[PDB]
Amino acid sequence: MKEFYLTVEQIGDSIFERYIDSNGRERTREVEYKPSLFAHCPESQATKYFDIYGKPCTRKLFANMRDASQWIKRMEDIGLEALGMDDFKLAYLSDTYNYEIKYDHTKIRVANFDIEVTSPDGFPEPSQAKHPIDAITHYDSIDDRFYVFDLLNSPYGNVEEWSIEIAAKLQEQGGDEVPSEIIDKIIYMPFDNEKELLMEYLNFWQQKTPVILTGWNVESFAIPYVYNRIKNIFGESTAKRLSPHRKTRVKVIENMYGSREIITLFGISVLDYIDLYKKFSFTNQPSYSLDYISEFELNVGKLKYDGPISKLRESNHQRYISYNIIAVYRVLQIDAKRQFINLSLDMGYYAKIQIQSVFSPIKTWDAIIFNSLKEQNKVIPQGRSHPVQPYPGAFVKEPIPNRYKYVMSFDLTSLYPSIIRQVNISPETIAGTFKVAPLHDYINAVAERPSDVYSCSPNGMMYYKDRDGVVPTEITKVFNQRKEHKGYMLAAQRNGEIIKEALHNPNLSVDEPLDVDYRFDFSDEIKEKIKKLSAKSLNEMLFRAQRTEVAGMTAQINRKLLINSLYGALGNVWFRYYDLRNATAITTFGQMALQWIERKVNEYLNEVCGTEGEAFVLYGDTDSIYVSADKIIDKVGESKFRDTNHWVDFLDKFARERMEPAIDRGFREMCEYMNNKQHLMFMDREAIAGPPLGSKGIGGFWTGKKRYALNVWDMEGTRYAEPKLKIMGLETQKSSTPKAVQKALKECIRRMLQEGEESLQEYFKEFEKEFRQLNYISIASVSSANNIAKYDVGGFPGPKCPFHIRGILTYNRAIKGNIDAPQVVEGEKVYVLPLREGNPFGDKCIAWPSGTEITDLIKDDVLHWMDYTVLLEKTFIKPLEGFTSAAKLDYEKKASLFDMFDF
DNA sequence: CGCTTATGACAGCCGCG
DNA sequence: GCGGCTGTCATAAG
Ligand SMILES: O=[N+]([O-])c1ccc2c(ccn2[C@H]2C[C@H](O)[C@@H](COP(=O)(O)OP(=O)(O)OP(=O)(O)O)O2)c1
Ligand SMILES: [Mg+2]
Repeated sequence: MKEFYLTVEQIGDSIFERYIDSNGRERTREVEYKPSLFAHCPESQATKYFDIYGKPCTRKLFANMRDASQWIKRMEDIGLEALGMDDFKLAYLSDTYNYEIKYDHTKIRVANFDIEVTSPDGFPEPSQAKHPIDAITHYDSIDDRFYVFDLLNSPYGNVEEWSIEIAAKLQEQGGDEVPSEIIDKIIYMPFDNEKELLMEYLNFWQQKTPVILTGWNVESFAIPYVYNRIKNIFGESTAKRLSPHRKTRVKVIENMYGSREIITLFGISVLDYIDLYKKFSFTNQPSYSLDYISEFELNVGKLKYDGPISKLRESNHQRYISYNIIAVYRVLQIDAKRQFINLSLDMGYYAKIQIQSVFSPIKTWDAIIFNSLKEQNKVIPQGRSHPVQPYPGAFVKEPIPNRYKYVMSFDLTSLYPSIIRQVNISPETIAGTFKVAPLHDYINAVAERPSDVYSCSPNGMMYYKDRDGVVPTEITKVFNQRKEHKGYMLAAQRNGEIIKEALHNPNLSVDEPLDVDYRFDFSDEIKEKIKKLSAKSLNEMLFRAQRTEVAGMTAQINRKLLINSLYGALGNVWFRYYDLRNATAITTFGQMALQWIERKVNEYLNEVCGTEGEAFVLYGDTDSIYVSADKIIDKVGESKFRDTNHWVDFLDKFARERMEPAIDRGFREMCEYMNNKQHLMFMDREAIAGPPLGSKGIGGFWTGKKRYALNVWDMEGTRYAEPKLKIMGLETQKSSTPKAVQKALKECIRRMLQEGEESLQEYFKEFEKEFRQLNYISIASVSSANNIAKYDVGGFPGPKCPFHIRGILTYNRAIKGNIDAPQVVEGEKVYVLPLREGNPFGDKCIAWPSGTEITDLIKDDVLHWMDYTVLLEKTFIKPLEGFTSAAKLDYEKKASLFDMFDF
């Protein structure tokens, strides 16, 4: 196999690398790296090296990296450009591995761990680490074993060993329900003193040193605490044994209240799963506790225990240890579904960066671009400093608030990257400028053609057509990858819908799930072989089909992020290729393209229809058009379709067979007009929306910008057995809405779109008749706790103090004194509830840490003073009234004046 | 060491016989 | 003591 790296670091004058060798063994190196930077030199000098603008450079070899950095600052102390790759880690990798990296994951040691700390006086701060570590579970990627480190004796009590035979039993038999799949993979190790325990962990750590270190919340807790606990007991020197090269950096990002520690272990790449999730899940959550994410992702109930967590070790040591084991396991199960560690590995090696740099789009692209240039012997510019400056972005159409019965939508495929490609926008391909007309002229085809020789954006920039730019080229690679994985995702989605209507009646039979790849459309044979399978066999395939969709979704949506992030970096001041002439060339172009095709669509439909001046496009956001399909149905008359599924097929045909050909013509005209390299504006048909036939439902509605709802029958080719609701921007999609109100409002919209006026009023009445009965958590709002300190003012609301922050302050007053009570942490999410006049807390609202239940200290008082009437009014009634007004419905029953002749 | 556009819940202030 | 507006903040749609 080819050689590949693990972790690279720079410690002084040397580079420390871990890597896999010729055969597959892990090694280490200390390379006194001699780097090469560049300087501009006279044209008269013959050379091999040129920068991106063509101007000639001379290479400078350095004795060491320390002299190399000295030279750079000396070059700016004088005012001359210091060219080349200033991050020597990246250059060193580029030198050593001057080829495309293939890697074997079975060789990479990925470690998942979690620790436990008993603490009778509140949450144990990693800074101090004053309380003892009584348990650690440590999963090893290569051994495939769960290493358990128990502690039997502690100043907070002494306990007998943990039983593997009891942990395996169901919780209904008084066991723990540690899953069977791992019962044979646990390695148990009891310890009689903490020193003995921690001492063993490090020797263990030494023989099995993690390359990739993951786990739940390990950056903020586990790592700092095992580092600091060891520090307090064995001294700072012994702690450094956590780092393969014995170097660690400590970062005290101390809050306005308490301390906060971030340790950096050199030679290890830490990827906290909480961070991976936040970056790659594309889901804003009300809580980020492991129990919450597990329930959400896996449908597995919480790890139940009696009494306070602090005394769980004392009360029930068996459960304690078992729950530590399961906690590590859940992260593994989530990852098995989300593929975030795999995703991180692909990107990190593709760009030749430190794996933990996957979180930075600026770094990832800087490297990709850097390497791409290096192979053509090109020299990269110096990273200048720039002042932060707002610049114009996309165009969003102002829609007339209303209902819309039949709607059809179209969306441009990676609009911003395609603009980059079409127009050939790159730092070194800048040709010149032209004098700009008002954008409407360009939209209306009125303005004079900008150039007949270069590639033009309506912001006044010109580009060469003759060559290829690094940006357009490198962006096309990741885009093609994204296009691939989107095809599988859409396939398994289409596949799933075939399995989903196939359990409208499964055969009573005993068989086995078919052996197929869900990444592809089922062939006519297997399509026919499906409905011949059983419920138990279909529920298995359905689940697998969705597993592959989930995994394909991950792969696609994140490649889409990275390519949109290249445009983003162009508009970021720390990016080497920061250039607002390029950033605005993109957005201005998009503003034009969207409005151009709006005009053009309104034309082809006026003609095809017969009428004149009709606005068919009701809405648009950035690169999307929403088309009023009503008048196109009128031509065929309302009643001429046997069932719902007929007007969907018809419209899908009218779109693909008629509209898209018209669109494709409309854009190449724009292409000619802007004289671009290659026509790359393709509109993919998205949604088909409307009510069921013979139903009083309304189909869809808009309330404003970014806020609308639609009843969708086909999304991007995928035909649904059951119609799904496309809901955007409304409260049902916000993580700040209470969970019960999310569901209730989703039901109101479904009854509005699919069934009609009457159906709505029925659900409204019953819900508010039952609202008082719901679990308080399910009807609490959610907000994030930012800048608590700013409005603190002795524990009372200061000037301009936000509502949720107010709730936080009133919470802190009530719990003051009792140090065991859960503290509210800066930056984290909180539950918020309104309070009734003259309550014991002496303020109008309370807030506590989210994902949790409130402490028995105040729990009953607050539950007892909850303001159900305000809660229902603001979280539920106002939003509904919002939807209703736009839909022009009632949800109630107004002054009938029929009231008199009732009965 | 590292994107803009937009809505809504609130605070605060202002006019209002 | 309520609506209109501006600004801060949380959070969505791209
Ligand atoms: O820096 N960012 O993080 C960033 C920058 C720009 C971004 C986005 C998210 C969207 N855009 C811009 C650039 C996109 O091309 C355009 C429209 O987005 P979209 O949701 O329609 O998806 P596309 O990127 O067009 O691709 P798709 O339509 O095939 O999904 O809106 C994110
Ligand atoms: Mg798009």
